[PDB]
Amino acid sequence: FNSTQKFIEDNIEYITIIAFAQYVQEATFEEMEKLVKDMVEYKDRCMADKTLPECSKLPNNVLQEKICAMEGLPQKHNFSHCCSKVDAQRRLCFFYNKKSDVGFLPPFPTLDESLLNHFLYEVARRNPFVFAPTLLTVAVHFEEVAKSCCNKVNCLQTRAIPVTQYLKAFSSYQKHVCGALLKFGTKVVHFIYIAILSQKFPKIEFKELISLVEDVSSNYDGCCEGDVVQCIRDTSKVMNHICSKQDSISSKIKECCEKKIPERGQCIINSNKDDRPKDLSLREGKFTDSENVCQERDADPDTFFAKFTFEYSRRHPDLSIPELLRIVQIYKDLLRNCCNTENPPGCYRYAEDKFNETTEKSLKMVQQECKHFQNLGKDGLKYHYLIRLTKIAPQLSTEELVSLGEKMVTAFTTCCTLSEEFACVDNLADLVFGELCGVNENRTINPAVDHCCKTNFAFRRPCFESLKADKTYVPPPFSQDLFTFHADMCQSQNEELQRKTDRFLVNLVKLKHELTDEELQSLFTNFANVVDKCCKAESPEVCFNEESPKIGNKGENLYFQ
Ligand SMILES: *[C@@H]1O[C@H](CO)[C@@H](O[C@@H]2O[C@H](CO)[C@@H](O[C@@H]3O[C@H](CO)[C@@H](O)[C@H](O)[C@@H]3O)[C@H](O)[C@H]2NC(C)=O)[C@H](O)[C@H]1NC(C)=O
Ligand SMILES: *[C@@H]1O[C@H](CO)[C@@H](O[C@@H]2O[C@H](CO)[C@@H](O)[C@H](O)[C@H]2NC(C)=O)[C@H](O)[C@H]1NC(C)=O
Ligand SMILES: [Cl-]
Ligand SMILES: [Cl-]
Repeated sequence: FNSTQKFIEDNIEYITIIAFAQYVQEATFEEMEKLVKDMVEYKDRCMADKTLPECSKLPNNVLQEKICAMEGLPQKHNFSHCCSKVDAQRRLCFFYNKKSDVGFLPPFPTLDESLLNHFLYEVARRNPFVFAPTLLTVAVHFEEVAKSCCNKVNCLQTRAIPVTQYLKAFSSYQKHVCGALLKFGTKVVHFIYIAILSQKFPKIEFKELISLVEDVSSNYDGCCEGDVVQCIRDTSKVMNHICSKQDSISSKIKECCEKKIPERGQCIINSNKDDRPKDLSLREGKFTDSENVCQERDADPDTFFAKFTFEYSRRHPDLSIPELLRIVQIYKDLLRNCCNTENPPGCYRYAEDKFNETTEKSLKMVQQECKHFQNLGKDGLKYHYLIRLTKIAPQLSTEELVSLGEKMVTAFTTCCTLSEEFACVDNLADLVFGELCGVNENRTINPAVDHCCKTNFAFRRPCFESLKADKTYVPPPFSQDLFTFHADMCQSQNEELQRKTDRFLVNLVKLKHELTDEELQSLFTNFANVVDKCCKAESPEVCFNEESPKIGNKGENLYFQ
């Protein structure tokens, strides 16, 4: 508690900036400095004589009251609805005020302890759900990278790509878990963390595991709401707990546990899975071999299924978290049928065959996907996913479809060569569909997608992969200029030329949504061939208009279907 209390008081400036910038993404840096002043005053007035009326209140309620008391702010950035509520309803309104879609903001500025203040402000408002320990550790990595630049501005933009990659990996997992908490409730977060921690810390004992999962679950309730102070406290408490029982949890965290807040926690999260105990059997037979499974379930169902997840997950370090959860659900459903029959021990005896069956099906699928990646390359496989994604979710904006497609192919670029490609691919690919379904909102894309988002956490990815083209789709008009090529397209440009190509393909699939995937891929390759040839020509402009495939159908020139 007391080291954590010191850390919070010493970093109150950074923490205040994170909270306000995440909650009110439109607020300016000058307004951040206003709230920093008022929060530093609050800190001092509490240290000097704690016994005050305002010192008793929770730090998120205090922060939100002072945001709500700023002259004109609620109405200026459209959050007066939240200030007109109080307490839990206000806190909930502020959580709902966050926008994952940060297109409305400009590009990220070029920096040349105000540097950290500015970095934190600019990162936090663009990543409104990322937890504070992650963000404060990202900034410490930015200070080191900044300082290793003696064109020192362009030195900083390069070299920050690994820092940015560290941020997005963490926030992608945090958003997936928070999204799951909103849509499915705390029970599912518990089962996610039973699987994760059991897999990562296989020598841990069940009772200590369940204790640790309760701590992590409470950490997520605070962090997902956006309560930065509580998130720092609850995260420290998780890491204190792990480091105090270190030799009974993991032999891989020695160096981590010697570090300070908040690097300690990030090291632990990043650490490798601990090795399986020598004496750990290949299978725990009591879930299938015993004749008393149904009564053990009936004595305490949630604890019984938690124990199953623990015992299965620590023995299967090569399954993804979604695959473990699918296995839990299959075991649960098998016992729901079996335990009301005349001979329950009979049908549940071979549950491991159902488990092996689904695992084999999933592994085959990933093998096939990685073979397509090897055959086609990154871009080739990206175009296949852009077509499929646009077919099933054509109501999404083209920018979002392109982002989702880029994230989907990066799962394969990261995972396919590695040992244990199956776990890596399936874990990363699950995050992509998580992004699709929303963090702090229930999104309305189309009925079939909405059904996959909301019905079942563990079976979400395979639900989506079984969807056919959205036959409900009525496209808006598209202007001809979306499909025209300009002379600027003919140079060795950055990956904003790749984003232009991706946008073209997505818009094309929207326009021509009734064509087959093969016909769309053929039409797209026709356009690419024409750009390859016309970019070698003198005057590419005229070449494109006299060699491009027709997309319209005569008497229809500015606006297509
Ligand atoms: C379900 O699938 C699993 C694996 O996907 C099957 O596990 C295999 O079971 C056999 C015998 O039960 C294991 O044999 C052992 O192999 C090790 C090799 O290091 C050897 O040292 C031991 O003495 C022993 O012979 C085998 O390891 C294991 N396979 C794997 C990959 O772990 C299991 O048979 C399937 N269960 C059902 C009910 O279908
Ligand atoms: C988004 O969907 C979730 C999932 O149904 C909603 O959560 C439910 O909220 C009601 C009361 O409003 C509770 O009775 C349920 O227990 C909640 N379910 C779960 C699983 O937590 C949530 O209200 C929706 N949010 C919005 C803004 O529409
Ligand atoms: Cl975020
Ligand atoms: Cl920590």
